[PDB]
Amino acid sequence: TNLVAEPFAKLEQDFGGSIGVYAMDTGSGATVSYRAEERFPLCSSFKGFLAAAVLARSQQQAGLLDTPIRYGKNALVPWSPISEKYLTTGMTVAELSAAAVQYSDNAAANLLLKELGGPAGLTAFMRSIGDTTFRLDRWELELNSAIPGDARNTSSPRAVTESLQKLTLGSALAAPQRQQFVDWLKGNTTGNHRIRAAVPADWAVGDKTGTCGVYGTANDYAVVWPTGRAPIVLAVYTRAPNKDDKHSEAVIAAAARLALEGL
Ligand SMILES: *C(=O)N1C[C@H](NOS(=O)(=O)O)CC[C@H]1C(N)=O
Repeated sequence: TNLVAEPFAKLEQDFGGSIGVYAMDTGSGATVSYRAEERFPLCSSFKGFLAAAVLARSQQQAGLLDTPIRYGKNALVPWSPISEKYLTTGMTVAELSAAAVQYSDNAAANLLLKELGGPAGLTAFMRSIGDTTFRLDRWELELNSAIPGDARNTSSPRAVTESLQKLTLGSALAAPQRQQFVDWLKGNTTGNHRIRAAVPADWAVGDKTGTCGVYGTANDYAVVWPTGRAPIVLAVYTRAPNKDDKHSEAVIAAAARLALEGL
């Protein structure tokens, strides 16, 4: 049997769907794993990796992050609260990246995808850092459909955590770019009820959320710095069988608590 898994199984049964969890202590190598290699929809959570892919490009393209993008109304899509405010002035690539990560701005994400050569360009970046699981093939809003058994626009909790560790703590980005990615994640505004609700208040957190909403689908991944300790990387993804099944931020927080307790 798996006694470590039993509280996760009870949580997902009460939720009425499936929860996927992977957590690793980067100091000790201790892990907590529940459905860690199953696929779950990415939803908005792809935007963290998008920002990292833009930072990687910015190492070789002088002034890329400083470049003003002067987009029109045709670039705007629902839930673009930051992009709606700069139609006459524009935003720099850095500002679009911050908006995509910290407000989950959809127009900003589509403008940055265009920079990379679309969803195929982001998937190619993820392959370049050793992630064979990540798949993205749609723009906002089509990537959010989250239909059960559709492997498009999915990854696994384990592959998300492994890629997050490479980009935030490892050598996949040069140090100035690694630091910018960490700072964007630390400044996220959309995750206060998810992994952040599970961590002691004094611990530093960087995270990116995803909320397809349909089929009980939502997620969060984070780098967590416990006071005086090596960082923890973790991912919590959910899905459910019925289209009208509601996501739960409380279930994500609860799964994150069990992960931290299990390390
Ligand atoms: C991301 O999944 N989305 C963007 C936005 N919410 O941001 S969140 O992911 O940080 O919660 C609206 C929901 C969703 C979308 N349909 O694009």
